[PDB]
Amino acid sequence: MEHVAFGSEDIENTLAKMDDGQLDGLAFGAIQLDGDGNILQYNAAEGDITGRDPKQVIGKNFFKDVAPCTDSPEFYGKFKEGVASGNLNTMFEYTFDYQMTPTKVKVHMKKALSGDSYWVFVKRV
Repeated sequence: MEHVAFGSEDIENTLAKMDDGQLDGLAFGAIQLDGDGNILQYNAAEGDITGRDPKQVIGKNFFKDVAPCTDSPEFYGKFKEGVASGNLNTMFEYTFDYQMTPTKVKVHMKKALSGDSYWVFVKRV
């Protein structure tokens, strides 16, 4: 398993090295999104939490298509503010409940070291 702690001060740095295969080895959920909210990466652990099939959601829009319960000021609101701003680093609790058993999680969003992309990291609380 890949040894990275949820909420770590340098997380963008550590995941920078990591291929889709290395992302699957994390203890928590990880999704890589572009600036428009399209899914670029989606790990096994996020899969175990939500029930989505990872390979199948890559290419879809997280806010419109996959996860419309996050299309809210308290989630997407903050995302788009971070993208406009070019800086983003926030952690909050949320409940995921679209076509699934409602599941409370801790959500951490952060700008990646790349370019114009963004991470969403998820764990159970």
